[PDB]
Amino acid sequence: FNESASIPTGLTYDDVLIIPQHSRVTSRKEVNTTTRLSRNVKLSIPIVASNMDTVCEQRMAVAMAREGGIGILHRFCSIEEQCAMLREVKRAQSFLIESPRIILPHETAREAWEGLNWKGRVGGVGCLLVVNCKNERKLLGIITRHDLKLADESTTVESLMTPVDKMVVSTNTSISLEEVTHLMRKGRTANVPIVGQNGQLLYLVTLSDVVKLRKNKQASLDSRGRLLVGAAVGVKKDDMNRAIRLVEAGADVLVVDIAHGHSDLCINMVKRLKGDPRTASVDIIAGNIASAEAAEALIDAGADGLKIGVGPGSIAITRLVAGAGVPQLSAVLACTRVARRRGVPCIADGGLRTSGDISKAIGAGADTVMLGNMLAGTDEAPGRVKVKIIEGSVACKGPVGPIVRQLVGGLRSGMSYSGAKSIEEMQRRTRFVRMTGAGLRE
Amino acid sequence: FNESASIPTGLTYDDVLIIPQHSRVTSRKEVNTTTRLSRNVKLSIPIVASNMDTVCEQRMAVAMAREGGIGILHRFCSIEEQCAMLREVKRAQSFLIESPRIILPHETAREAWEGLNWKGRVGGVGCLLVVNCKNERKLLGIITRHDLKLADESTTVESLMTPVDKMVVSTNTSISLEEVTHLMRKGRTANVPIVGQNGQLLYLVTLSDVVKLRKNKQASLDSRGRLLVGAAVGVKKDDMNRAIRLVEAGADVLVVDIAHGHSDLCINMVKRLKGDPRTASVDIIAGNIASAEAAEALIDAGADGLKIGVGPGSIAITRLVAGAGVPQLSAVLACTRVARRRGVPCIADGGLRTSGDISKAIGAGADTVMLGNMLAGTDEAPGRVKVKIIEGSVACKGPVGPIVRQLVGGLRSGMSYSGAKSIEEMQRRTRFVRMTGAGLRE
Amino acid sequence: FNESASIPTGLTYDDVLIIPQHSRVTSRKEVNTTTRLSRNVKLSIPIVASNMDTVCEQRMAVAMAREGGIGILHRFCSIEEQCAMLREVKRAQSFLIESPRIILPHETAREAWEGLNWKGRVGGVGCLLVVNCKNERKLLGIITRHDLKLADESTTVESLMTPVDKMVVSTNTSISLEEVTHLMRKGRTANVPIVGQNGQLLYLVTLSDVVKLRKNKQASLDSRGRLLVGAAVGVKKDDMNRAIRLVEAGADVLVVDIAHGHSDLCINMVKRLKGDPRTASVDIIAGNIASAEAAEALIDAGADGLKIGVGPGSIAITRLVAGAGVPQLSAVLACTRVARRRGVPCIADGGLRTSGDISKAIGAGADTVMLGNMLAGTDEAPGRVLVKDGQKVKIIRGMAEGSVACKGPVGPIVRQLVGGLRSGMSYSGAKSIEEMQRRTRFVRMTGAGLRES
Amino acid sequence: FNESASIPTGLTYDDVLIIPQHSRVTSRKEVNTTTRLSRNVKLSIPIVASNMDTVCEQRMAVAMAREGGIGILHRFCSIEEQCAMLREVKRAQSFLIESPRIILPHETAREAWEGLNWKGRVGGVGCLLVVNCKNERKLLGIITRHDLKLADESTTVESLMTPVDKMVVSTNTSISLEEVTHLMRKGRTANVPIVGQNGQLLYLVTLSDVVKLRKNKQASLDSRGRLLVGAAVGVKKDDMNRAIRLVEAGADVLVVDIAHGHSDLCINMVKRLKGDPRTASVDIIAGNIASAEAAEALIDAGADGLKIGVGPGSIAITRLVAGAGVPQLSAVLACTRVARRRGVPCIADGGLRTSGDISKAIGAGADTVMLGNMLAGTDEAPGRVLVKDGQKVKIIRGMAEGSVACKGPVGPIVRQLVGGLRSGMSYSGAKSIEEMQRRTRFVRMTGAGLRES
Repeated sequence: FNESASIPTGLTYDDVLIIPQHSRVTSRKEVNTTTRLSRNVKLSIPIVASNMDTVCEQRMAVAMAREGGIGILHRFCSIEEQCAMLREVKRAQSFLIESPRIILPHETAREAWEGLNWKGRVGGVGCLLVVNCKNERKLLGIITRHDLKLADESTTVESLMTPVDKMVVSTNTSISLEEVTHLMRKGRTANVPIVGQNGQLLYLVTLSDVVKLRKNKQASLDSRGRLLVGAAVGVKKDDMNRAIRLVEAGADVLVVDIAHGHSDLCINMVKRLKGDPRTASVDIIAGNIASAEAAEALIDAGADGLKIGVGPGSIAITRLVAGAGVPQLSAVLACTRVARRRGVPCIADGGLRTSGDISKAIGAGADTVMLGNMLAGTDEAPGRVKVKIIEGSVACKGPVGPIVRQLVGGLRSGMSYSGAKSIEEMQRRTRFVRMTGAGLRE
Repeated sequence: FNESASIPTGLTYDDVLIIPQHSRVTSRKEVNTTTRLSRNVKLSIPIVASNMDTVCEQRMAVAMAREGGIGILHRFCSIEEQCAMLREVKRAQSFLIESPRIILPHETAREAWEGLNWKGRVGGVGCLLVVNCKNERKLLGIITRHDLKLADESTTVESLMTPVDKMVVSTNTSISLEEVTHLMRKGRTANVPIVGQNGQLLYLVTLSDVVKLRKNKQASLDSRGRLLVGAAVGVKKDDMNRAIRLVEAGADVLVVDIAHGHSDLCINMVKRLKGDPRTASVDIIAGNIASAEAAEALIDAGADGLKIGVGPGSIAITRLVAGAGVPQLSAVLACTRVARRRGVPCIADGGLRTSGDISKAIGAGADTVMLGNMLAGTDEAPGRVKVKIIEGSVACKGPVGPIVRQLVGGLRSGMSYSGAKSIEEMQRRTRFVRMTGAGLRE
Repeated sequence: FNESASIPTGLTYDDVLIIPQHSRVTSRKEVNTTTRLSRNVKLSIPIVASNMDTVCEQRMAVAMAREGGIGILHRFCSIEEQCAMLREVKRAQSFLIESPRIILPHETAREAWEGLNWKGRVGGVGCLLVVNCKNERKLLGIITRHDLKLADESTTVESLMTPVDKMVVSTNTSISLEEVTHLMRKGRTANVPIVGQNGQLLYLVTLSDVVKLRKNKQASLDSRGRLLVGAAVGVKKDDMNRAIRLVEAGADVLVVDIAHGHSDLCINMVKRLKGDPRTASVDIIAGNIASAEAAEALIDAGADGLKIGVGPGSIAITRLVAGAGVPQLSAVLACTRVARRRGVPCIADGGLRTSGDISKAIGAGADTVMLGNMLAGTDEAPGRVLVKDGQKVKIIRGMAEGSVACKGPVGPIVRQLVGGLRSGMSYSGAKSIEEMQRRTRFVRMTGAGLRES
Repeated sequence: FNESASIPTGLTYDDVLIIPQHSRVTSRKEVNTTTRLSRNVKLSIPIVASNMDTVCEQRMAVAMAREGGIGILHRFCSIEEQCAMLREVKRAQSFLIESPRIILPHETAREAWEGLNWKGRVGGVGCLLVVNCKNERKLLGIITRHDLKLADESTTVESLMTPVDKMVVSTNTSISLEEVTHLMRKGRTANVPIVGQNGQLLYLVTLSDVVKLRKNKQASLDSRGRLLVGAAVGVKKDDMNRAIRLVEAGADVLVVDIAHGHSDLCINMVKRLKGDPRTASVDIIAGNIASAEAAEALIDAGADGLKIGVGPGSIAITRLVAGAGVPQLSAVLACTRVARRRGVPCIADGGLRTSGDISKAIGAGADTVMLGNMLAGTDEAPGRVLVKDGQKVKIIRGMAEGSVACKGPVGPIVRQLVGGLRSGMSYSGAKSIEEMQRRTRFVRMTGAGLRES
């Protein structure tokens, strides 16, 4: 039986462990996790939310950008709708509020407390702006939840409100975040409305937003201050149309995502996207591939990022229907040896379950990971809501935020076992060891 | 422990995956799946229905021939009965209908609707031929289901019927399919009865059959236009008698099927079958074998097709009772290296569960696959009927048709991962990679 | 402990069986099941589709009236929604199809299979009328699934169609069912389009609709030949609005439906509706009640039918939350004694689980039964069909959300229940619904005797 | 077999339903539920927190009196423990906070988030008063969670605080709720500290406490504005000690609580307490009973309320160990006939599982119901909360140990039960608790009829 032993043994994440190396690290938080998503796109955490229609739309995209990562919006929708999602991601970081909740001076405390829990936002609005007329919108005062805790249901909103003269107002529609933070701190207030010279209520700035924006400090932003976001396209005819309309809406990178990335359809597409001037303005990521040969071919075809993995995913029907694939650790080992030498970063899409699995991916040479099942069912994932249902039905996992922080925590910890202080070090310094059948079960 | 490491490691389908290779394919349907069942028997799809008494009798045999494959009728029955099955398979493609459902002009609409759902065919008959007398059978008219939807239960069939003069009739018992299709199209009708010069109702041709015959266009046919079909025989004394009576009935190939194909009983039999002139008119397939040595021996013994697999089947009691066998991927790898060089095609009988498993078999060198559990319980498999019971009891799987189409779809897709555009390419171009324990469980 | 000995014992359907009596019935369908829903509404079968939002909307009320009973549209919905529902019902016996599936001469046989199987109706359409322009709409021909069975996907429609000169046509937008039946026979065709003096496509009449209206000969109809359907209101100031518009929508009866009908709220609602001309034109059914006294009270208020049952509803939660009710069989025995002496029909609402339960309800005095649980989850019941684990279910979003198991179509179910009931009448020696009411005799079971069934 | 035919049949809550009667009620909250716990104690809602060690201690008795009923502190504890509990209850309506969370000018914003979220109370505190020394305690300012939202962890408190000259202050340690309400309005602040003539921090009053006392307008109060709470004793020589100290602790009623109250032990206990001035100053509730005779016996002994139920308690094991009891509904029907003819209220203790059960109990004659099982495992019930398998439970160590399933907060539960009961009153045609008692009519169910609910 000769032919039956030429066949190499491929390894997946669960086949190996990170051998512990000497660590000079002397600080729980001194490891740096900055990486590169593609050739000209750095990320502060190396986590990418997957372009699966059960994972990443606007909410997911915004959340991960803010945690310092990024999501790639799926393509299983219209072109218009995909850019609809995209255009919303770019507005997400605005601390200005058009159309804030208004109220008239002669309504009662019962109505004030009605409008404070309007079905518009979760938790309600934090205040109401007291205006003279719902079409004029001249600022007369402000009313918070506090101002109503001691008044009768049928009491004049005009009496409880803080009057506009006693308010901190601003007439500068292009006001900084630094300056509005100053006005909030200087006036011991949490609401700075923005008024025209006339007196009109143009915008509202509230301290919730100012706090949430000073918080997410590792956030991955573009040049114009908006949140980074990627979009996924196919290889068909109408897919070049989709790719133009997506860079219009504001895509920062485009990901071409076919099942078999080592194809002519993909190579041709990458060459196309990097060729036309309407789309070469953003980095072009290609996948999925699993061989070293595939890697050279796609970098050659002009690609700025590779996505690694032909069939290892939570929904890799590929191996049951086609019987194709590569165990994902080998696929990363083989594909990063090529793409590293050509300065091309790689996403390790597929097959990740633990944070420890993420250290394994990075140490095998990956620059980022694409997360699948691990994010489906989180608040910001799509699907009605304890369980979430989009067809599909996954249990609720909570907010994406603290799930990715513990995830980065694990990698940070995994890096320390490799004695690495940076993502590049993690890639170069990690040495693996295989386990057997009985080896995983402990 | 020296002797305990000379022993080679054998691989089964679930041990390996198809590594993805560059695919120049630029069309979802451009891969060709034609193959060869034996030396002088081509098939359009490489799927063979197994000679198990729970899988392939006349219904199964006809279905798979029509999908462009073939079944091999089992031998666990009489000789007469086996050719009974066979003689029926060869009549299956006739678009002529002897003894069509007749009715007399003076019966009522209630009786007309009775005879339309006679317990003879599923869904009923599509029409009734109105004749003057049940022994004479002179054509007076035709009555469809439509003609009765507006008539009272006790109404004259003679009034509702379309009269024979207003019908499209033909007097040509040897009429083409092309010509009868023309008469149906030219007369906007779906029934063309065939009458003697006298006036008698000899045959009926109906559009259901004409449609179903223009549909199954990849159908595997013999020279005389009948559907291909194979038969299985043993190696005993009465088995040579069975083999003569089977080529009489119309067998296109004979399969000798012993548990241990690498025997003298089999070699002797193959030599016998290829020797006698009553049986050398059809190709002779031999099995089952699992070693390269076995392959040479049986081609030498005059065989035109090899069946690969000593004990990997869904009911391979072989390994528990005798402890013999070979992991089926190695068995195919080793046995096709020999039989390819001698232009002899191989069936990869045993152990297939997914379509992906089928790509694996083809890529390991097989020319066709023999399907077992995957077809038991389909409509056209034997056994009363939700579950089917023949003793045995399997759940109902539906119609064989759409199960084999998705199956060929998977192989077609599996081929694309190998970068193959034809069965030969799939065999030559596929390169495998092994998975470990943890490697299959993702 | 005497205070506890003067509490009477109420009985429910599982406490009794019908004592068999001498049956002079031979022909198992010389048994009449017609009855009255209210004073001025007769039904062919005594089944009613309960006004629950998991049971009766457009499609259930249609099915139920075609089978010979009636459905009561629920009110857990806006007024506009309840009247829209009622309006769909009131036009489902029309055999004139407005705007039927068109197609133009130069499209392909591929473009035609696409048009025929598109789910315009549940299943699809059976022909496409061939016009020259989707606006002018002059009729040139007709194409049916059969014209396509022998052409490549690339063949034009003009190629395979039957031209208009060889179809049967009419210009009488007011054509009688007879008349069109006639043209379909005489011309041996299944489609008669109705065209304008010009030649434009105005309407299409298909054989299938003609064959429906010729079948369901038991269908519950109003004077204009439309399906009977009721609608439900409550007892708030706005339910008067709701009623008014439901009548203008064409409701045939209103059912005032509160969980405690023996109340001034309920009475005053019934008196309102009777005293307004915009609603007094239709029968007023009031409930729910469960004493003789309540019956007498709502009949005095004006009610044209009573709905019986405080408590026994399947997904009724009255018993647990409030601890109030009356076992249903006792309830029906008490109220209908009152209601028969004044000519007011009763609906026995709640707790029915088998046709034998329906037998017991009618035997105990009732004219009609309301079925919620037994009908929910059918084809024609509301809620979307979704597959899980090789089994089908229905999901009904927004309620008074949950998943009931798919029961198939309601027509066969309703026809067994009527058969079951006809069978039970034969045990009572009853050739009519009224006979069932007067003749039935009950015997009580202990818990043991229930296990024996 | 005659000896077995003269045994009467007692009924329990599942044997009956309330027969609906004519309801003249329109406004679903023109239904009064106030009632009497004993001769000289009225409650707004007829619910009582049973004196079981898995149900009523400090936090349950507070919640129950704020909701408008009362809790009975259990005695499975030392005397000191029972009086400590009662004392915590008697001071939970005080809006003066003694020793509130301090902090000194030179600490960090990190040192302040630490102080605000520390679980002084369940949730934390809302401000930290800024004093210069943890001993002298002169007030300099106030810091709230909002003052911190825009400063690095390393910023001083003096930096972000509001200085005392810009706060609203008072020096009246006797300030009225009105007065402080007034300063909170007029100064648009949520905190009014009370300081000394010097400037030391004496007390702090927060808006939240002011908003509580302005809400719970139904709270059960004593003459000094404190929550009503009862406490339980037994019938041993030392229970006299226990009672004496429980009264000096401020108990509002005592509940003598043995499993067989129709006994000289029980009677003699009731007579004792009435004849000692150190305890006769509060109402004496005696139980448990279950016959008319026992009622008459304890009323004669002096009892100001009776507790009904020998047996039906959830974790009562009387029936199995002793084989004694009376079905609860029969028990209540028997005793309250006696008790109404003498002006003594009754508590129906034991066996309640739904609001409809509460409806049946009041309808059968009772003035108040005791709930053990239904309240155990709530937020305010005793026992520690621990998580297992994605579900929360409570563990109550040392008993009369086990794990009950977390039910949430008791206020919503108590408010449904009252709603449920109000609903049941509407079936009885009852606009008051007494009306419920006089008007309710029962009907019996067989086992079958119970399944139908």
